[PDB]
Amino acid sequence: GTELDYDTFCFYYDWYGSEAIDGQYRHWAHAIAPDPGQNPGTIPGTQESIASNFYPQLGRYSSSDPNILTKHMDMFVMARTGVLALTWWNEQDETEAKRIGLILDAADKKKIKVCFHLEPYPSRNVQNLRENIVKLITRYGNHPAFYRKDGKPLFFIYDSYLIEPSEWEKLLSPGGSITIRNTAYDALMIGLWTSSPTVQRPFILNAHFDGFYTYFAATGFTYGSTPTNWVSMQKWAKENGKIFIPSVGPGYIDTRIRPWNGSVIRTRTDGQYYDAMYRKAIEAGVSAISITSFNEWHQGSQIEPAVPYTSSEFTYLDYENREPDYYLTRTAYWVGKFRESK
Ligand SMILES: OC[C@H]1C[C@H](O)[C@@H](O)[C@@H](O[C@H]2O[C@H](CO)[C@@H](O)[C@H](O)[C@H]2O)[C@@H]1O
Repeated sequence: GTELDYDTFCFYYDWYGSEAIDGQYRHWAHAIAPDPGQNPGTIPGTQESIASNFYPQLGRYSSSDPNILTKHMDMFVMARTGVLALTWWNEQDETEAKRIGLILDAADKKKIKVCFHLEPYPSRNVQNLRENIVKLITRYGNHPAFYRKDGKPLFFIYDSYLIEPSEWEKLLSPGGSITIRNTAYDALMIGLWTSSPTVQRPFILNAHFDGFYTYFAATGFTYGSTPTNWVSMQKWAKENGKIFIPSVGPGYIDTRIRPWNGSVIRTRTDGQYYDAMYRKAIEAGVSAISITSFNEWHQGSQIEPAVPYTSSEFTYLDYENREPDYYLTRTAYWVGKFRESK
């Protein structure tokens, strides 16, 4: 009842900086998004004003601070989440390479695995995706923390709908012009199911994805993130040899950085929102679950410990009446219930 679950994937963000490591509070400082001649301004990432509606127990930390990473891996162990699904932006800079290596090293000390969450980086296309999959497997595939499921790496592909199925086929069909199938670089490729089945069923089949996930922590944001659709999505997945990895989260709020986005707020209700979403994933009969998120602090979906904080600039939300580690321990509860169902 305490072991890590390697079919549980927690979305992790490595984009935070601190003065101690980076010399700058990266991402804690963040531009405010205009509402789709506005000068919306910027959150400055001071102690008092950070780019989240909540406040981290660990403060304005650096994702490159090995001592922070240690603490994060201990949190993953508490939550029983065996796979860290690492955001990857193809930054092509030494700081990215350093951070990835540190995260792998810290993860391995606690038997945590790492897979990549391939983000919509500039000019992303199936050719540079192939080149990047090769790069990541070549660089990190022999690291002991690199995740494999039945011998294959696994990648989540955010906003996979931005690429046509005719392009995906070239990479993901066994006959595709630039296929990874049957190569040293074959992998489980998990696309993002967004909209209705009439659109998503043929997309997923014609793209040759191995599976699909839903990402959004806010129920009802998309068809795919509406949990009453999960039973039918799982039925279709099983019928079509696809792996469904629904995404569950504890809440959503991003109004510090998107003040116009209040309709997407989902209240945590002392854990009852998380409970409801996790229960629906397990009841759907799925073989794997993803958690949005460990630490997307901008979106207020994090399970990472948060503390009460009132500053001169903002009164932050917090977990009270729950303790700061409540979402870690509640995750461990649900991992157990999920394992009971496997
Ligand atoms: O990891 C996938 C996706 C998850 C959320 O929709 C965002 O984290 C998004 O990043 C965008 O929004 C961030 C703020 O919420 C912003 O900091 C990033 O620069 C954006 O790219 C992720 O792509």
